Amino acid sequence: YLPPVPVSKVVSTDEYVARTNIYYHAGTSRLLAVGHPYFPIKKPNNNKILVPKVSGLQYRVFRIHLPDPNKFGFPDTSFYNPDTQRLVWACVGVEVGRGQPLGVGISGHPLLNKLDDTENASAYAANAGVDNRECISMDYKQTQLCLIGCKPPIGEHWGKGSPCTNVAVNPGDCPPLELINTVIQDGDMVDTGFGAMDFTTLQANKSEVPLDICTSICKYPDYIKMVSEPYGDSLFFYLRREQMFVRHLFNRAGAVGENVPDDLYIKGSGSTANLASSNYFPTPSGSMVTSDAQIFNKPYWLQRAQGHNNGICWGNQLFVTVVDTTRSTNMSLCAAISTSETTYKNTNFKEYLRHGEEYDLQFIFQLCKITLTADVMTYIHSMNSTILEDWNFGLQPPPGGTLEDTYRFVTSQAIACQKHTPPAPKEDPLKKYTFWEVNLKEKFSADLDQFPLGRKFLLQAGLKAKPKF
Amino acid sequence: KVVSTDEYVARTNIYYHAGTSRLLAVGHPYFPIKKPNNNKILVPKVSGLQYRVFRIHLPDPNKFGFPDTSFYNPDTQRLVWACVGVEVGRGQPLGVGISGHPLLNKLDDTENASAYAANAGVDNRECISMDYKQTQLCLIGCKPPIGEHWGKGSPCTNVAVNPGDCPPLELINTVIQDGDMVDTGFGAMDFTTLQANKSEVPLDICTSICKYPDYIKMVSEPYGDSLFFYLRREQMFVRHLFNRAGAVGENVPDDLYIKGSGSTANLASSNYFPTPSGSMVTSDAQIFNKPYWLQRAQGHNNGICWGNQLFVTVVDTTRSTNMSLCAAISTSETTYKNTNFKEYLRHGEEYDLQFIFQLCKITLTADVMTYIHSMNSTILEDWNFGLQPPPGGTLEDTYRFVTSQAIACQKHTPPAPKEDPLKKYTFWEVNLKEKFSADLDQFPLGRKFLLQAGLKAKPK
Amino acid sequence: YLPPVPVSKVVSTDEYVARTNIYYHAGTSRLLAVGHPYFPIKKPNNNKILVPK
Repeated sequence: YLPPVPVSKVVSTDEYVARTNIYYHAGTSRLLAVGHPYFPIKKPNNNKILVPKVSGLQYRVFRIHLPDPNKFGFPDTSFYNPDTQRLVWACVGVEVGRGQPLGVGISGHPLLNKLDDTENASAYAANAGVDNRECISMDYKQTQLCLIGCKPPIGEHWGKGSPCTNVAVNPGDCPPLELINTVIQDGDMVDTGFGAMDFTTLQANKSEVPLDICTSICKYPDYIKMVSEPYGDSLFFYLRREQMFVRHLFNRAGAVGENVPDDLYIKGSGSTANLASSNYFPTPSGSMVTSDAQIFNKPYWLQRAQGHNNGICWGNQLFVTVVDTTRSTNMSLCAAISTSETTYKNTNFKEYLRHGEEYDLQFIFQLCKITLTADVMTYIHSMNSTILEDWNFGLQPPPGGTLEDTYRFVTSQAIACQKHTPPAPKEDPLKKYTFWEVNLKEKFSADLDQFPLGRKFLLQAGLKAKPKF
Repeated sequence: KVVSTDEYVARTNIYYHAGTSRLLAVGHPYFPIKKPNNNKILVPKVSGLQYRVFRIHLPDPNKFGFPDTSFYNPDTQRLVWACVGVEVGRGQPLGVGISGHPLLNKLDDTENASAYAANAGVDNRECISMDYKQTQLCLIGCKPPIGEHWGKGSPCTNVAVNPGDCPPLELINTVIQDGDMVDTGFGAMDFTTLQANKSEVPLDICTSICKYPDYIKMVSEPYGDSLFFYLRREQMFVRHLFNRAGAVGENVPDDLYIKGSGSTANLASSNYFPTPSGSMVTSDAQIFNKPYWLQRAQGHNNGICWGNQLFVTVVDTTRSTNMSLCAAISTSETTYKNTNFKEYLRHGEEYDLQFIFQLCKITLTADVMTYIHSMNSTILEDWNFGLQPPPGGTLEDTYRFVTSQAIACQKHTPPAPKEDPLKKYTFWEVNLKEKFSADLDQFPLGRKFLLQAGLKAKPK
Repeated sequence: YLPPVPVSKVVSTDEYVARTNIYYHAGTSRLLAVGHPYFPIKKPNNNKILVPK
């Protein structure tokens, strides 16, 4: 059993693609965002947000549009036929600026299910009352990551599905679990070390974790399935560093789901008449932060990636996703409602919390062309045909079929006839999925020398750009 | 006089690969679920602390005949895989579990006391949890893993043994399986056997025998095929210092010391146990999920593999975190009460494997027909040139039975589908057979090697 | 669009500059400073600083 030949066995893009002599760059001025860490702000009666909830622990999603090269002429355009061929951008090198002085922020919760210290106890604990929840906080696991590719990052999380039907679920049963892939959206939350899942559905208490994550589903990237892709065009590249260690050890307090079989221990008495809660959970503790482990503010250079794409960005479209813990510092300020009285009082001062956010992007690019034959056309048409649309061969145009001449009938609409609304803006299927946006379309330049970053590109390849006089 | 495999070995030029789907895995930290009256388990306790062991199931290469069969005689030789290469998927962000016991024998701290302790209530057991030795490992080779661990020795009849005496002492050396007990270094053994108390330890570690490799004897295989490879890494030390409280085994000679009185008359705990501290973690500490390689190994085996069959094992602390649920049997009431919340747990688990391989071809001489036959004959069992021409032509049909006069009534004989001898040993199993295929162009990884190869990538 | 040619070049200094054979050095003797960390010192009635912070 071979069994047959045709596969067709996806190939290295670098086969048919050709690299040009020309490079460009453009970059944003910069980006900044302000928001409150813990919850968003809205008018109490209204649903309209007064202030957006923002914190470092929110993921960042950057979508970047490029103008069509093939709209864009050249100083000398003769070197190719624009008819028989196309032009496509390629991404050689990338940078992430981050400017904040580095420092750690933090979160907590006013009410948290807890028993007491498990580390050292002179005597057995007390009786469980109602609601012993306390106000305690902790630091999240320190982390850095970066993500690059033309297809959105694929997330995964734990989640609840439908139990197979034999036993009718009664209230209080253990809901079965499901592993679920999904697209990644902005504002979503890093793991705290509690794992990607839905607290909202799976945690009823709503008090089991600090605020920020209670609402949403923390998610985490699966390199496997992602990297698994046949085209690899999800992500062609990435880096990561993170670390954690223990600090404290506590107990849940609540109704016991199940008791250990006795045979695993021996009956107590008196103080030991009853068994304390079995539960335990750690308190994650971030560590010493260093300037070194910083992965940013340093250039990157790509040639070969695990995927067959080499820096190809189809559809003038490009994705970057990055998350940092290091700048999480939260400044806190105070306003005085009364400036007169000279006796200090806790009454006079309201408190507010805001968090700074600092990004920048600068992207190298390379220029490339594509010859057309059928095998060509075929091969693409297999991969993603939508791509074709924005290109023009030729169209197909329709060997794939034609519209039957929509009915246009002259009516004031006051005639007894139906509505008609002139159609078709939508170019993005993913418009369902919101996230942070930037447009570059205008910013390109053809001379590296003028930019801080680029000259390194030169330096890496040397080669005086020819400023002689 | 064992020799390298590759003495006789005859290579191919040719390679295939497979990689799993992945690993779907989960389950409860502490103990498995079953109907209370019953022994029938609802749901497994699942832990990292359960030893992590997986094993290989593959087609005979000789099964596939070739577009070009030409190059060899199937008969005058055999045709035998080698492993070229290996990779594990390991995907979870890394995590912390942690534990201890709700009852514990302890007296108290050592370090800090302003005064000697008070009197001992009986059954003073307490609830504390701990961390662990911080560790990963990976284990690579074809013969069964076997852990060696303590035992209670054999009391000979010389000393008449007295109620409560010391069990004599042993190291036990015994086959490894999946889902077995990591140590924190509390001794490689079963207290459940070897500790009366049953109040001494983390529940989980109450269960069963801590186990740890024997390189040395696995080092000591004649062929070194249990594994030809592994890696081993960890970090830890102690956190705190705490006294047990229990009836005296034995006491200290006075000459070693001086005498107190009153308060000071009375014995300070000789029961002394530390409280460990497992450390911080880092990305860089990750050993996982990276191109994994050999050529030469300590053993004669190089990729020398049998039954189309191999054993795989690895362990990691790093991800040990679970997560629980707060189950509100009533959502109705809007005012808070601890009442309403049951709690459940499982530990979700994940992996994958992608591995590169070669085949090799083997002609036949006595050495061949013997040295391994010598070494082990089980493969030529699997081959047909083990011979055995038999006798035995004839018998008699007699029919029919149903006639109700009675000729002896008959045959029992499925009897021996049984082939895995060690089959009663029970542990994880992975059949791979038909996942193989040619080109790493298609296969997400070892084209890593193919670039590590290089070689021109071939046209279209 | 096509990008126009309305620009200069701003150039590496090493273009027009010329390096010589000669070198020199000088350095301070040393610097010394003393002060109070937490606040500056001044005469209570005056605004004139008694000690620099």
